[PDB]
Amino acid sequence: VDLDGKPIQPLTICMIGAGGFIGSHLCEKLLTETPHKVLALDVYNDKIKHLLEPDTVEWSGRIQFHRINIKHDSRLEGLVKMADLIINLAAICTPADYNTRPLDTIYSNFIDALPVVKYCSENNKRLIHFSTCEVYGKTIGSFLPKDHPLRDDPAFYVLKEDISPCIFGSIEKQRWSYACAKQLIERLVYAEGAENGLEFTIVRPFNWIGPRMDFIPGIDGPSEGVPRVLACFSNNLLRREPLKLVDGGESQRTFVYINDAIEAVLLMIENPERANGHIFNVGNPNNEVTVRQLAEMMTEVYAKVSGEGAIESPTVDVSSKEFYGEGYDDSDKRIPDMTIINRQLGWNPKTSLWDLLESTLTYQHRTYAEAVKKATS
Amino acid sequence: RVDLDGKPIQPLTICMIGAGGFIGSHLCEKLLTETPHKVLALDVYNDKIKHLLERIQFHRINIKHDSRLEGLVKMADLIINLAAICTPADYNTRPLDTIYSNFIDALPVVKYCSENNKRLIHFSTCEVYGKTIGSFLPKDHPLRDDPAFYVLKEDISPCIFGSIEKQRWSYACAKQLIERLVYAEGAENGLEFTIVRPFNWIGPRMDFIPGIDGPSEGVPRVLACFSNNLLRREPLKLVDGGESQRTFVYINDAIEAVLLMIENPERANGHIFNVGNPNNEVTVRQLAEMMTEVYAKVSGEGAIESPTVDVSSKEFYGEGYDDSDKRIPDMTIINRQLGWNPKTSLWDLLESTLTYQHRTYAEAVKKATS
Ligand SMILES: NC(=O)c1ccc[n+]([C@@H]2O[C@H](COP(=O)([O-])OP(=O)(O)OC[C@H]3O[C@@H](n4cnc5c(N)ncnc54)[C@H](O)[C@@H]3O)[C@@H](O)[C@H]2O)c1
Ligand SMILES: NC(=O)c1ccc[n+]([C@@H]2O[C@H](COP(=O)([O-])OP(=O)(O)OC[C@H]3O[C@@H](n4cnc5c(N)ncnc54)[C@H](O)[C@@H]3O)[C@@H](O)[C@H]2O)c1
Ligand SMILES: O=c1ccn([C@@H]2O[C@H](COP(=O)(O)OP(=O)(O)O)[C@@H](O)[C@H]2O)c(=O)[nH]1
Ligand SMILES: O=c1ccn([C@@H]2O[C@H](COP(=O)(O)OP(=O)(O)O)[C@@H](O)[C@H]2O)c(=O)[nH]1
Repeated sequence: VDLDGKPIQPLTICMIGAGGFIGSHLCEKLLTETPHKVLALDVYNDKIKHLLEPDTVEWSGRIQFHRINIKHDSRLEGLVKMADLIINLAAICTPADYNTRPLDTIYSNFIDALPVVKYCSENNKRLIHFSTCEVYGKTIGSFLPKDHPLRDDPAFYVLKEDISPCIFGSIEKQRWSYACAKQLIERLVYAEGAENGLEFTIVRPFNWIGPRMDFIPGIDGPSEGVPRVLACFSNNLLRREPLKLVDGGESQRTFVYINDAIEAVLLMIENPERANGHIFNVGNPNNEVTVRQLAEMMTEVYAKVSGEGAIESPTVDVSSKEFYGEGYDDSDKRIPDMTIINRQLGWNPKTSLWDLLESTLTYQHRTYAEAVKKATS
Repeated sequence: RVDLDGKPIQPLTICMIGAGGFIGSHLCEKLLTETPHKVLALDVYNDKIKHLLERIQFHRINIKHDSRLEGLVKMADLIINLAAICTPADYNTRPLDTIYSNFIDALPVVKYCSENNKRLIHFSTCEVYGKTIGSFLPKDHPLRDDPAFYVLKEDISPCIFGSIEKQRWSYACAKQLIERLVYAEGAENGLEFTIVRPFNWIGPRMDFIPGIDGPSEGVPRVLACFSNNLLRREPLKLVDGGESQRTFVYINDAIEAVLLMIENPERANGHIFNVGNPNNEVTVRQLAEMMTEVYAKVSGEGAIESPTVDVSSKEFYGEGYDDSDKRIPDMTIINRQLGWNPKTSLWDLLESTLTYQHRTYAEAVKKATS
């Protein structure tokens, strides 16, 4: 039974990018805590392999992998026509290659999604599209003088979905490739909801953290690769290397536990009358830190989880020219406004930053530690 | 005879897309009368260039779906893409068509220019900057007087748009993405390009007068809207009291800019350029007053009892309207690469433009009046 009070309709769900970080955890909750059927579309199924026929016949009947690449595949429209609800996670979303592969980024996050939107509207399906907190980009407050008191007024940093602005860098700041593409797909989805009647929901994750996020380089991902900060610092800790802090890690972020976030998504799935229409910030405003702090906190927790104590200097600064490359820029302080998601679905993140890091770093140590010891010799 | 870098001007075949538009039409007049270049005029409609079909070649083509485009591109040395829905009126009313127009439909053009090693001049907009960071500081806060917060420099000022529900930014966001893509294509592969950001170009064949040149219920850009208001002696509708600001440049001044870009690829390839006239700033109220004054001069007849009136943007534009508040173009970059500056005054350009408007539309609107 749902939030409205009505009983829960069971449904076939087409999940695109379902073998990803978010996808994989989403399948865990749908399978274990709901009646719904999942159609898992992705190019790779590595992260959901524990849930499939090869590994177990415990769920089969309610999940079905389909190796598909949505750039060119006729089978997609049928697969959509198969389900009642489409969830589109499929997207290049590591900042590393917003400024290095800008074309592939734009094509991934805007162009390749268009068909998905076409089919949902044509065949009268419901769509949940995953955008990003990067759509807000920078805070208004960031342009006031250093230590100007207006910075303290939440007016200038809290990111409300119905009224805060989308602020990006100039064009030459190619990192915004990603954000601009996400912005346009949102305007299009919203437009399609307006010009025709598309039932939709848009999700703006603020830095979701957990097991299975991205990859450790030189183990289950390219040696030359560069993931998102969780994975980057995870790698740094496992190899007993200091944590590289980009331009002194003074930007701020708010991390939410992956499990907390998935609860949110589920509520959206099961309450379409309160989610259709809306755009939703999913983040945990209470777990704010600078990147320096994330680093310190992670080394502390790691030392707890690992046994071993910390390094002489456990971090070090590095320029974004050195780290990210040429056209890097950065959001400075993401603080998600909760009013809309809180009013519509009653959601709140239960989990602490420290708690979530303990959890996540234990998974990381359990998984990667022997492997990284064997790849040092 | 000669470019800025001193070299001679080799003649060129120019593929002009959206060539029968406002800007296109004036661009053709200039290329024809003042340069050796050959023009291929692609548009669906040729009304505004029909006077020039007595070195130019119309091709009734719709770039959404048309195979002959790639050959037409492969024909020329330089492509200029003006083709774009660009009246604010239907950013919030036809958002899908806007996005498809300003982003999706342009992609092929970009494909062909990069594949076949042609040079591209893409027309974006000052709307890409959107709102001024100054606009978010408190009413009458002094930091608003610091140019730091309103001058729009192309290499560093930010793109600030409204939230998603403010559907007017459909247009701006699409233009933003096409710019990032063009620039990306210039980076990931070697595309020779230039991007143009017009700040409110004003002149003769801009848009249409409703009930004469176009639909009666239609809604163009402010020049045409007020032109109609004056011609019919109605008051000028001021949207939420017309307190937003703009900077108008004379169409003739602007075309000179474009020409320099055409003939100096050495200085224009790579760059993005503000083309506007920072000296001709006014609020919309002021544009209205100034236009009624000039009109009275040009027409003979004097003004009316109340020559303007306020109207809400709910009433005027519809549901998801929002607005840029203060466009002031920077110009360091254009001024230092092409040496361009707008000669022409606002008053002067309005005198000129309103005389053209009166000459053209006044007997036609007297006929249709009765
Ligand atoms: N994790 C976060 O903190 C975070 C933050 C902001 C936004 N997001 C957004 O959430 C969504 C999911 O991100 P994630 O964390 O699961 O990343 P992820 O990369 O783990 O998930 C994306 C999955 O989509 C798949 N995919 C990409 N292109 C594809 C194609 N053509 N065909 C089939 N599959 C394809 C990938 O193979 C991958 O498994 C993205 O849209 C992202 O923009 C995530
Ligand atoms: N007029 C201004 O002051 C101003 C301000 C900012 C930006 N711009 C930009 O400059 C460019 C031109 O502006 P304009 O005032 O000439 O607009 P316009 O509408 O007068 O000209 C655009 C032309 O492109 C044509 N076109 C549209 N779709 C087409 C298609 N599928 N195939 C062929 N032709 C098509 C139109 O029919 C029209 O003739 C646009 O890209 C606009 O965004 C202009
Ligand atoms: O090894 C790293 C990885 C990331 N960052 C920074 O930490 C923040 C989080 O970046 P991430 O790549 O996780 O994505 P973002 O939040 O920028 O979308 C950003 O300010 C990055 O510049 C860092 O200093 N070192
Ligand atoms: O009849 C009109 C037409 C336009 N405007 C306003 O004048 C400005 C210019 O709008 P336009 O459509 O010319 O182009 P924009 O600068 O909005 O791209 C905007 O503030 C409009 O809201 C107005 O008050 N009355």
